[PDB]
Amino acid sequence: YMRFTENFERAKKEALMSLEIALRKGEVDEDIIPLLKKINSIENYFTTSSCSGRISVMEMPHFGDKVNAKWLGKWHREVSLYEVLEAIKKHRSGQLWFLVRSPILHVGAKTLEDAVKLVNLAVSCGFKYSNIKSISNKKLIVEIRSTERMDVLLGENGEIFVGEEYLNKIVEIANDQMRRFKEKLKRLESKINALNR
Amino acid sequence: MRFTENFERAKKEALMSLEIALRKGEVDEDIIPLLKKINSIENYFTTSSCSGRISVMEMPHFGDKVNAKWLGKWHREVSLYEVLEAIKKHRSGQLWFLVRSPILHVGAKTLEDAVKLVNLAVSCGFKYSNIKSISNKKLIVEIRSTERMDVLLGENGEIFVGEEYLNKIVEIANDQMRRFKEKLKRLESKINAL
Repeated sequence: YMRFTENFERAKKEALMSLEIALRKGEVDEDIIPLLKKINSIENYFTTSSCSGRISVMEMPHFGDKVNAKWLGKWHREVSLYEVLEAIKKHRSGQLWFLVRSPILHVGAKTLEDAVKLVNLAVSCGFKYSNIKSISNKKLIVEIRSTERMDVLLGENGEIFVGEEYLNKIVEIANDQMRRFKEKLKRLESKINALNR
Repeated sequence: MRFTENFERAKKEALMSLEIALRKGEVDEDIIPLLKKINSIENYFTTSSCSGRISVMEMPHFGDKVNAKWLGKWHREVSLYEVLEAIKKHRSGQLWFLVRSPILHVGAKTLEDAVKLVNLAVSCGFKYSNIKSISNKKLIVEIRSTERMDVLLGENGEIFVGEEYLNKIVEIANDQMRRFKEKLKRLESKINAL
């Protein structure tokens, strides 16, 4: 027996209300709202801030409003070439990166047993980077994440090293990854029901 | 419990493998002292690990590990010369320049030891550290950093990147590799008994 188990009841209550506020404010990635509700509908789990896949364009270390990272564009869906080019034109200082980030789910678990089952289920659904992120006397957080990450260096200090055709290939590749996130995210949602009891 | 009761023997099996791997020169001599240091702590033991790597490889498609092939692979800062030489071997498929962070796998006696190592690794700069798995035989902690890079260099024999661009890619890649070696040393020095 352990403290996070003792505190699970209180933790889920807090986490749920926190989620209701987020839903009421339309600040929860739409693609995962059902999935999140299904997970919370299971007795031994609850969700904390999560998010769906996303493509982005950002410069770092930015040189402006005293902020290390500045995002020139953010998309939670497949992107079109000209949208990305428009973001890129805004580049001024630091290194310019085109990123692809996998969807990420944080799930509180009632016991170690619950945590391990969620992890194996997540892995078998294609999310190979799922694991147990942290254990305190308050909660046990499980992290569900996939592997199709991308970190493309496209320029530095205002100078764009690539042209339109090259960037075109990159975009295609990023979309291929996004579509894969969605499918792995569909498999996970269909198998999540069995996890109940 | 299960892994706790089995810890004593699981460490022995691990030390044997580590021992073999060392005489066969399979472990990155980069992190050998760090591995020995971790194993010197009673409640921990190491399993397959790497000190981070820079790679020039070709694959049919991005993320295709089953068919990816190395033209150049290094676990230390590289020179533009080396990278160019690996590039010149490109024939087919897509050519990718990659940077991946170190990955350490460490077994732990109790859940409590795992959390301490996870928290220690995180303060040392390994943000993606976590408990990879808990089973009957062992509890594995994964220490890893967030930094990486993926750059398409060319395809089917045609090279896309110019010299200025390659110049930067290498410079940036070396900055990340330097950070990996620094974080690993930081972690190594933080490994105190209690």
